[PDB]
Amino acid sequence: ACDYTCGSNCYSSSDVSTAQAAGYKLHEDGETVGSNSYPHKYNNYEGFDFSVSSPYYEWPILSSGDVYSGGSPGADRVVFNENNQLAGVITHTGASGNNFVECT
Ligand SMILES: Nc1nc2c(ncn2[C@@H]2O[C@H](CO)[C@@H](OP(=O)(O)O)[C@H]2O)c(=O)[nH]1
Ligand SMILES: [Ca+2]
Repeated sequence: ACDYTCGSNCYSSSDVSTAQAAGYKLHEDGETVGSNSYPHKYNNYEGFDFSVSSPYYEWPILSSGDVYSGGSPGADRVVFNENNQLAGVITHTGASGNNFVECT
């Protein structure tokens, strides 16, 4: 079973932790990867009711199992905060335009 289901993509908790660790490391060092500069601030315009405090940062999680290193980020993201606490896993899949919906 999937711990997180983003459209057709299936992720386990270990998939999420691995992605999160990479994005947080880059955040701590003040560095970014990709043309869209990840990780970067996630404003939560959608208004998700996260259990942890802001600010939030988004980082791509890939269905390939690889850690993001540039190029197309796909539709899925892991959102973490300043304390490296997982806020949630979100996706563009099943959402209008560039909006997000939570992965179930
Ligand atoms: N939909 C949405 N996009 C956000 C939010 N905060 C920041 N963004 C950025 O706006 C764009 C929406 O897809 C993305 O930028 P990017 O294209 O540079 O990756 C995304 O990172 C937010 O709360 N909601
Ligand atoms: Ca996996």
